[PDB]
Amino acid sequence: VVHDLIGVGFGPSNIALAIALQERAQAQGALEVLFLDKQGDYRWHGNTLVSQSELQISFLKDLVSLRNPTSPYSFVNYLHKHDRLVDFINLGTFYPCRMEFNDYLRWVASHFQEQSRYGEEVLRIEPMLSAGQVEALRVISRNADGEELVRTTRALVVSPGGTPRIPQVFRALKGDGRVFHHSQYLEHMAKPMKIAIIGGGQSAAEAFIDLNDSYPSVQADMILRASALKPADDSPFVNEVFAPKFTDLIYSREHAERERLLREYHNTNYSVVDTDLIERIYGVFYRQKVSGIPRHAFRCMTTVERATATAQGIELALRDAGSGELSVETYDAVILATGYERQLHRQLLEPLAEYLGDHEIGRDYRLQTDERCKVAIYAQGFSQASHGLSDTLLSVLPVRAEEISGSLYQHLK
Ligand SMILES: Cc1cc2nc3c(=O)[nH]c(=O)nc-3n(C[C@H](O)[C@H](O)[C@H](O)COP(=O)(O)OP(=O)(O)OC[C@H]3O[C@@H](n4cnc5c(N)ncnc54)[C@H](O)[C@@H]3O)c2cc1C
Ligand SMILES: NC(=O)C1=CN([C@@H]2O[C@H](COP(=O)(O)OP(=O)(O)OC[C@H]3O[C@@H](n4cnc5c(N)ncnc54)[C@H](OP(=O)(O)O)[C@@H]3O)[C@@H](O)[C@H]2O)C=CC1
Ligand SMILES: NCCC[C@H](N)C(=O)O
Repeated sequence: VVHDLIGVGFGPSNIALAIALQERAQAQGALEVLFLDKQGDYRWHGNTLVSQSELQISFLKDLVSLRNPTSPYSFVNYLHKHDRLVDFINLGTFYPCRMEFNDYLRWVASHFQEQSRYGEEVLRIEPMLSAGQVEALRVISRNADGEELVRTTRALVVSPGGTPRIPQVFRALKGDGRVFHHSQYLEHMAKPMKIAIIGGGQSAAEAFIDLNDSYPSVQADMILRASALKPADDSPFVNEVFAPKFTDLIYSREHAERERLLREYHNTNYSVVDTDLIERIYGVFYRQKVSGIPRHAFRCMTTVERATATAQGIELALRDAGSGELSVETYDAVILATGYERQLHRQLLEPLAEYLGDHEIGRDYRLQTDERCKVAIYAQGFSQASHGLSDTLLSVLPVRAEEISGSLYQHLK
C-alpha cells in the first residue's frame, strides 16, 4: 500500500495543508495521506507555553481564513464551538494567549485523526527506484516504543519546524542538564538560583519575564551582545511584507534584492521583542533602581567567550564591550534563547541528495529534481530566502496550502 502523500510533522504548516486537501477532495477526489509527528501528545511548542505568551500574529491569520473564511476551522468557528466567542470578544484583543492557540490547533487536528500519526519521528526518506527513476519514497520513522516504521508514498512534504541554534561556545555542553535551549524550557525548569539567558529576542524576553514572575527564588541575567532590545515592528505599511501578494514579488526579485529586502525587514521578526514586553522588562529593571535590590542583571553588550561546566555551576567569561573588560560569572543554570535554524537538507533527506537540484525551491514549494525523480517533494518553512519572511510564520499558511495541494493534485493527476 502506497500513499499519495506523507508529511513530516503535523504542526501548523501541515495541518493547514490537510484542510486544503480536504477542501479539494470533493471536486477532485481524496488522496490517501498521512502526517507523522514526533509528539505523542501534540502541543504547539509546548515547552514554551508560559503564562503571558501572546500570539504574535493576528488571530485572523489563522489556519484557513485568508483562503476561506467560511471554513469550519477558522479560529472564530473554533471559539463558537467552544461557546467562547462572545467572551473572546469582550476581550478586545487580536492576540490570543498562545495556550489558546494551541487548543485551537489541537482541535482542528482532531478532525484529521485518520490522517495523523503521532508519536512517530521521521528518520530518513529513501528513494524507491524502478529503472533508475525514483517512483516512490520510503519513509522511515521510529515510534515512541522504539519500533521503526516504513511506509511508502507517492509524494512527500516536509514541514518539521526548525532546529535550535546553539552558539559554538556552548556546543561543548551538549547533554548537561544545567544548560538547555529555550525550546525545551518547561521540561528543564521542572528540574535559590542564578540562571542566565543568552539572546535578545522574544524567546529571550519571554524567558526572563517568566522567570521573574514565576520563580522568585531565581535571579536572572540577560546577556545581550546587542546593546538593547529592539521592538518587533508590526506597522501596517511594513506588515505588508507578510502579505500573500508579497510572496510573488519577492520571488521574482534577483537574489541581491531578496536579501536586501530580508535585511531591511529582519526586524519584523528576528532579534526583536514585542513592544509591550520591552516596557515590562524595562519596568522591572527600573524597579530595581527604586528598590535598590538588584536581583536581575541586564548585561547588554556582553559576549560569552568561554563556557565550562563545574561542580559549582557553569562558568562563563563575559566580555563587555565598551568596557572592554572580561569578567567571570558562574550560574546555576543557563538558558539559550538563541533561536532556530531552518536548514533544509539534514540527515533526513540525504538519500535524495543525488536527485535534488541546484535551483531553489519552486514557487509552488516543490523542490526541483532530476528527470529521474518522478515523485514530488515539497517543503514548508525552508524557503525564507526565496519566499519571504512569511515563510517561517503563520502568515500565509492558508494560501500556501492551497498552492501546494494544487500542485500535488496536479502532480498526482
Ligand atoms: C515559541 C515560538 C512561538 C512562535 N509564535 C509564533 C506566532 O505567535 N505567530 C507566528 O506567525 N509564528 C510564530 N512562530 C513561528 C512558527 O514557526 C510558526 O508559527 C509555526 O510553528 C510554523 O509551523 P510548522 O508546522 O511549519 O512548524 P512547527 O510548528 O514547528 O511544526 C513541526 C512539528 O513537527 C515535529 N517534527 C520536527 N521534526 C520532525 C520529524 N523528524 N519527524 C516528525 N515530526 C517532526 C515538531 O515536534 C513539531 O511538532 C513561533 C515559533 C516559536 C518557536
Ligand atoms: N508567539 C510568541 O509569543 C513567541 C514568538 N517567538 C517567535 O519565534 C521565532 C524565533 O524566536 P527567538 O529565538 O526569540 O528569535 P531569534 O531567533 O530571532 O533571536 C535569537 C537571539 O539570540 C541571539 N543569538 C544567536 N546566536 C548567538 C550567539 N552565537 N551568541 C550570542 N547571542 C546569539 C540573537 O542576538 P543577535 O540579534 O545579536 O544576533 C538574538 O537576540 C520568532 O519568529 C519569534 O517571533 C518566540 C517566542 C514566543
Ligand atoms: N513574528 C510574527 C510576525 C507576524 C506578522 N507581523 C504578521 O502580521 O503576519
